[PDB]
Amino acid sequence: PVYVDIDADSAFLKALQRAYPMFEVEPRQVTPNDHANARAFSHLAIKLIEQEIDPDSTILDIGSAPARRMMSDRKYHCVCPMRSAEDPERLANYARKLASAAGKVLDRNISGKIGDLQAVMAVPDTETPTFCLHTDVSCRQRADVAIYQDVYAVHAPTSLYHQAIKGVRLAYWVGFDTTPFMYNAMAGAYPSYSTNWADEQVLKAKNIGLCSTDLTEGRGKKLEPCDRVLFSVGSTLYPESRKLLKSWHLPSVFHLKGKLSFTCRCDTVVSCEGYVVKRITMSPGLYGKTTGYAVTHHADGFLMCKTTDTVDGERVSFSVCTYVPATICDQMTGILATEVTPEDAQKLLVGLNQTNTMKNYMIPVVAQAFSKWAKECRKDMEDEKLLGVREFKKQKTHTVYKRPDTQSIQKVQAEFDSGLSIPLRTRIK
Amino acid sequence: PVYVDIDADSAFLKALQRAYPMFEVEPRQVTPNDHANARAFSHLAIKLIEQEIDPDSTILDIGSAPARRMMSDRKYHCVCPMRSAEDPERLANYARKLASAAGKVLDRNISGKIGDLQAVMAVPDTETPTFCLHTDVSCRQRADVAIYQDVYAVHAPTSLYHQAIKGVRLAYWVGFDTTPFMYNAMAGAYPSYSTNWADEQVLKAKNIGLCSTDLTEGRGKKLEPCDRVLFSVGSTLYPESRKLLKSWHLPSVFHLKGKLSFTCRCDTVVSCEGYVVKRITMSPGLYGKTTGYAVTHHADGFLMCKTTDTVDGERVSFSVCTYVPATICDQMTGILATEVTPEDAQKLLVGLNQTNTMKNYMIPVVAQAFSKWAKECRKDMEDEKLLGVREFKKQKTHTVYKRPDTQSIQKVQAEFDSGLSIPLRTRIK
Amino acid sequence: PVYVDIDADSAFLKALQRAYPMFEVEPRQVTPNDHANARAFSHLAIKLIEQEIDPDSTILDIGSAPARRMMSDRKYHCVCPMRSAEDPERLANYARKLASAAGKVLDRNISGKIGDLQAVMAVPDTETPTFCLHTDVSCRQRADVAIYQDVYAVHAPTSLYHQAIKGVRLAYWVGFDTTPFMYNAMAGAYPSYSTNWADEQVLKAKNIGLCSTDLTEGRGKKLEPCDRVLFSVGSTLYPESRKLLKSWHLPSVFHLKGKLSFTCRCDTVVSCEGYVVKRITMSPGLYGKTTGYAVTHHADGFLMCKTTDTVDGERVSFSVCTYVPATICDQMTGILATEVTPEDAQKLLVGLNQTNTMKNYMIPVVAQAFSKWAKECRKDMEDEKLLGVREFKKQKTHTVYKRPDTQSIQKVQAEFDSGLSIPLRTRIK
Ligand SMILES: Cn1cnc2nc(N)[nH]c(=O)c21
Ligand SMILES: Cn1cnc2nc(N)[nH]c(=O)c21
Ligand SMILES: Cn1cnc2nc(N)[nH]c(=O)c21
Ligand SMILES: [Zn+2]
Ligand SMILES: [Zn+2]
Ligand SMILES: [Zn+2]
Repeated sequence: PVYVDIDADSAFLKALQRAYPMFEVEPRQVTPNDHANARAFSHLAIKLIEQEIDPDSTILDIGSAPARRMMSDRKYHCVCPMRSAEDPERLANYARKLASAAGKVLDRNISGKIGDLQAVMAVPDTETPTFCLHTDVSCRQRADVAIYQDVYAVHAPTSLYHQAIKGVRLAYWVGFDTTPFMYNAMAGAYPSYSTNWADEQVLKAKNIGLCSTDLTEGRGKKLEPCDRVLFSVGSTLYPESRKLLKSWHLPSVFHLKGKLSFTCRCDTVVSCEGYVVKRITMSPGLYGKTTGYAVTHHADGFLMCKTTDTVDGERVSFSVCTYVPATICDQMTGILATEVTPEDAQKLLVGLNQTNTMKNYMIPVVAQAFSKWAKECRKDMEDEKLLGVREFKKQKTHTVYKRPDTQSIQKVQAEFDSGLSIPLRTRIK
Repeated sequence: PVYVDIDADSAFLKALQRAYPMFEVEPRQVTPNDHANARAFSHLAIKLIEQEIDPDSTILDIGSAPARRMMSDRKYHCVCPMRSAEDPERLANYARKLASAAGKVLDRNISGKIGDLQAVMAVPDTETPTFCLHTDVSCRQRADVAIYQDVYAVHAPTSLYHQAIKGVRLAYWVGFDTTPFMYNAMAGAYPSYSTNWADEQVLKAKNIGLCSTDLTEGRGKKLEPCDRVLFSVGSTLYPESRKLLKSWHLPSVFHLKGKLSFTCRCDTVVSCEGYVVKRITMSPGLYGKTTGYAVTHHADGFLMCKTTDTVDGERVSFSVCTYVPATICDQMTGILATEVTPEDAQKLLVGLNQTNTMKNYMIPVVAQAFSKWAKECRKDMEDEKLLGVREFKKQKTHTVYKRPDTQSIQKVQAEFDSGLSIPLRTRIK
Repeated sequence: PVYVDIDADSAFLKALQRAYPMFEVEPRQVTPNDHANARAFSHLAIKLIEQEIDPDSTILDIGSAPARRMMSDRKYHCVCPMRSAEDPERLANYARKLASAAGKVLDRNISGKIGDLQAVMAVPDTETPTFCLHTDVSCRQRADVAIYQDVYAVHAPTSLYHQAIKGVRLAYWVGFDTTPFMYNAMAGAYPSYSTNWADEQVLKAKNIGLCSTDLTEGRGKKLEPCDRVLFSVGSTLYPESRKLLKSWHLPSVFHLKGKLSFTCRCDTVVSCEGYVVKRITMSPGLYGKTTGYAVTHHADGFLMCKTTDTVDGERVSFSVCTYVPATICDQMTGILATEVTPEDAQKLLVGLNQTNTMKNYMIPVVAQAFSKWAKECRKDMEDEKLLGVREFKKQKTHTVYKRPDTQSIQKVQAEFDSGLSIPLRTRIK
């Protein structure tokens, strides 16, 4: 029996049910209609992690949202480095929320939280059990299992290492699937969590879901993905790094070799329409040979196609990715058996949609990806070379369609070897 | 449970429900049928702001309409600079309304309001809690959260700065969406709040929704948008400034650096068919790096196309924008998959309309924008360049269609560094 | 609850309901079937004005029809200059009506009216509260709010100024919409109040609704509108002046600068099928900058097309205007999307009519206006110039169609700086 914050008529409830077999999920929607999907996925991941941990084990909360942790009765040590502009806001409401609970209930250890916050305010560098002002690298509190949450800005090996040296044997990471960044897409969408993202070099493109072009009258030759990308989660902007996103795409077995050596395993437990819940087990010593392979089981179709656009009025081509639902791929099997036009594929996609199962601003590019993939497949079956010999004249590859129940294999690296302001601190009190 | 002033058969009630999930909105219409949409949106925004503020916190009302504030029991400090010709009219009824309530009820602090008004009349420069005669820049009363309302004539950074120096940590801004002015449109419409607007250089055009041409017999070369634009809200005229409209389109994080330094965040909370409710948090100090990006989540389609018209009998071309409803875009997905004529697109739009969901005087231009966008998309997919290289021969870009659930991203600036007349004063008493 | 003098099967009852949302209007017809529309509109305007004024405020009645004012219990000061041939007739019945009420009821201040009339008869230049014999310019009685009624022969700025100097702060003006004269139409119709009008230069035309040609056997080169125009309201004739009709089309804000300076705002409150109820607020001093713009919100379609006729047997071309109903424009949206012949447009208009919604003698010209507008729109969409540049070869403009919910903007001027005969006087007694 699990309760979600989505109306029962939404397809994402079915998606969550599929992605969380161990839980019976039923709708409960009151307030939200935009960020309900991400909130529900995060809540279900938190519940699954809680059910699969020792109730008497101290757990870090690197993905610190202390306002959220008000009902969790487990030993939570939130870590709020105070790095962004928003962190104080959260802090503020958290304090207010504590005050709101300071005289209502006595079951969630309100006095402990308030005292810990007061101690932190008196001295920022306190190591109180349920709060701190240090980065996960610089944190000092010792726990057993550490859980991350929407952390796409920290090198995964380094944070995991500095958590292991603090006795962290298990870690979880709820976030966005990192497949689009291992495939090096310029732009992409997660059109069920209301998120788009684009490389800063395509922000002035016309058709992608995160751009703003100019109505011009018309008139460096190397466009490649750069480290800086932008994530529009609904109306919120997040500047993220490609290299620190292609860092939580950890191989199945990887070694952290330094002063303390460890062998660790990452296994993606939950996967839903773009979100993933990775689990990394950390243990000292070397426990085998690292294959250096990261495996992504595509529970639903993953398309990545090279679309042509116009950036700053200049015609260019770049790659955009999306996560098609599994049912769409299943029902498009037969059509994709034939060479299908982008227009006809778009019409069939609209018909299959119907409410909708896939957002319509993606259909125009999903259809083009399907058509390019079908044409490439036919051109493949229309020419056959000699078996056993790699006969090189490298040719075009303008689509990557990972249908449901397929797997992606990437060779990755497997061997790795105090800001709070005085006025703000005064105000928070 | 929320009550609106619109008949239950109007689509705008559904639009409001979509734009205000946190409230259960039900129709209640007696008097209005023209300005019901804007009034309902403003009332819902006011209710949402009230529910999300400290009940014991003094709040400014820069968008001063003191006649309205007769039921708000919160600490309201209306600011009436007395700058426009209509300001006295409001004042008059305000006073009358106070007199109307001077001997009816004793729950809304009528005596306080009357005494404050008398003190203001005795001396204009009084700093009474619930009234003043100073501009927001020149106001002296100190509060916690400041609310704006239909303020499209004051530089947002300067007003926010002068409110922060007065201890304003939070501010709200209910108004018209500023996307059409970030895209630099010559003319545009908000065809659900009965508003049109045009640049003074196109006021003598033929087909736009705010113009008046002449039946002539026929017979500088640079037309670009200028600062002065005109808003026809129903039958009321408002001369606004482009630069002071492209000033409340604030980035997500912006710094106000002066004698007191602040870092602030603007996040659009509510968005309905053209109206927006922005929220800016003001705080001293610098709390990160400003990315200099403003993000607009297009909950409903936004079209901006270059139409050809005749101004003063001379053929010209200029850009006009509109906000198509989401359902129209959804149902036009498939058709836009194909090259569709403006005539056939217009016929399909009329059929989709049916009462109506979109006003028909816009359909003739919505269809042309749709057709131009479809043709540009096809011409894009009909030519493909080399990936990875910016091969510049800048070409035509004659449409900007931001479908529902897409995002616009504009690089904006993120680092910023006594009139009352004696006869009127005598009469008001 | 409001009661009108029109049968419930008439479309004008629906038009009135639309134009008067604040009132619940129900039919009550006994006597009239021709002038019911104008009488109902005037009565509703009078009721709305009464409900929105101080009950204890003296009000002028420049549009003096004292016979009508027998039930109005408010302080009415009718002004009858005695300028036309009809004024005595009215006077006569007025006196008779007073006598008819002289011994029936004692609630409407009949004795006061009779005494005032007797005092006026004894001395014409009396300033009695409820009667006078002076023009609004020459009137001496002092009031607060002045109401006009069907006054299309007096310069609006001068009358308003001479009323302000007499302490007139508010004024109303119920009359015919002045849009056809700001667009400078030669002839026009109000085919819901049974009114036509023509310029004296087209009174001998064939097809317009106010003309009389001659069955001739056949055989100055500048036809432009002149000041003198003729209004046929049903069977009654009214010689009006263009310049004094293009004088109550007041801008939104205008300044009356003389011995006493004032800033004033005119806002059209009610608008129905051609009639309007303008409201002008007059106040001393200067309260802003006058933009010099008059805004007309076209709640229903306004057509003005150049038709070719024969005047005195000579072929000429001149412009005629009309007010199409909103529903006709709505249902013609799709057809106007296509190039439509005047004949086929006429057939569709007849089918849409059906009783009728628009009088059929106008359909022949409404259809031609629609067809010319559609052809001009297509020729516009069939040629596109360079954006941003006014490329002048002034070309044809043979139609002006202001669809419902559009706005007309005209640059107007915003800065302005004893006949009774002895025999008649003896007879009236
Ligand atoms: C904290 N957070 C929640 N959703 C997020 N999405 C991205 N791309 N980066 C973030 O830091 C983030
Ligand atoms: C005060 N107000 C209400 N709607 C408004 N619309 C514009 N454009 N400018 C304004 O000042 C305004
Ligand atoms: C007094 N009156 C009633 N309907 C009227 N119509 C016109 N054109 N001129 C008038 O003076 C008039
Ligand atoms: Zn710690
Ligand atoms: Zn103040
Ligand atoms: Zn008088």
